[PDB]
Amino acid sequence: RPTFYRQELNKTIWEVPERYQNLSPVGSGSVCAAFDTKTGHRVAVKKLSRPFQSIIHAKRTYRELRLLKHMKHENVIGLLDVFTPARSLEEFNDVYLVTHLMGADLNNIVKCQKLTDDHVQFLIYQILRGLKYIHSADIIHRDLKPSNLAVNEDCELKILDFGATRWYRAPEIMLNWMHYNQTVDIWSVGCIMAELLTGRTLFPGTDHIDQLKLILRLVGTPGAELLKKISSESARNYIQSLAQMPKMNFANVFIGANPLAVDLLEKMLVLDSDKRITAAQALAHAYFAQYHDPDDEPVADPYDQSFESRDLLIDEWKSLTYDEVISFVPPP
Ligand SMILES: CC(C)(C)c1cc(NC(=O)Nc2ccc3ccccc3c2)n(CC(=O)N2CCS(=O)(=O)CC2)n1
Ligand SMILES: CCCCCCCCO[C@@H]1O[C@H](CO)[C@@H](O)[C@H](O)[C@H]1O
Repeated sequence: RPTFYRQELNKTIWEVPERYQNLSPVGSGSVCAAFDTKTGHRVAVKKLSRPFQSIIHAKRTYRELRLLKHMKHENVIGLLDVFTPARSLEEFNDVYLVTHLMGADLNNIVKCQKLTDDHVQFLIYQILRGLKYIHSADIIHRDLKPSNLAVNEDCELKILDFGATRWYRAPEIMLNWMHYNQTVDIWSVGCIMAELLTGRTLFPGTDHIDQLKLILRLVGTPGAELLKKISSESARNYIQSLAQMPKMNFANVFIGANPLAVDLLEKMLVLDSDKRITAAQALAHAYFAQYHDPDDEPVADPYDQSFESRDLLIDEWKSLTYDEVISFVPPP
């Protein structure tokens, strides 16, 4: 067991192994940049806020640790370390997670640099590659957006979740549909890719209802085949309130873009989630010919999510969380 030290940062206490130096705030968990002396690389340290305050917080904490411990892929956040100051389960109250520091998020990149068609292919490729992995663990991101995409100076990318979001959100989540297939994240990729292509937000909605009106203007009112799958008597009427919008031709909308990019966008921004391209299918799309490698798009180990159906006591979640801190094995 390491020796820890205490530092006060923006009224927050931080007790970290000495391994980690130069803690320096990044925003409010709360997150600090730090320098890892055992590697001479810079890292990001997240202190979980109030990990065990309620049963629900406790199950969230356990959910995060289990997920981050499972994710082992180049385009997805991974765990370099997980620690606690506690010497014992009785003392256990704080969890810290450690991962690679990345320099910038995709928003930053898009704002001060017009990307070439090659850049869009590499960036979107990598998002689909991490997504193929995450989806293969039967996980749904649900909040994919540029601020959740960490990008290095070689334009290499990792998917994570820091925790308007509405701009990249599938229309079924904003109509609280409740089922949700993994292609809600594919919706998000089409929004992001459209924005990499034009330099502009595709659906900059003012609020919830503006968001939907903007979506329907591009992709049109639900066609007969979609209207047929909507079980909810209520929803059906609410939809057939909205103005009878035609689907726009995307070739006309993204005027000077690679015709392969347009075609992929048509296959991502489909109202019907059953008709949306999957991440694995998209990786086979001709727009990615220069990057696609079917022997290097790995899938995840089976992921035991049986905890999700469990309603347990705070201290049981806490004990489970503590077990997982103990059993952690850092990467090579
Ligand atoms: C694999 C994917 C889907 C992409 C992923 C990664 C993360 N979470 C994450 O990225 N944690 C972070 C973020 C910044 C960090 C910065 C420094 C160090 C560690 C850091 C850990 N989530 C969300 C999550 O864990 N829960 C579970 C808990 S919840 O409250 O249910 C919300 C979703 N999903
Ligand atoms: C007016 C706004 C129309 C929103 C249409 C969103 C329909 C998305 O697609 C629907 O996704 C569900 C998964 O959650 C599936 O159960 C349905 O089979 C599928 O058609």
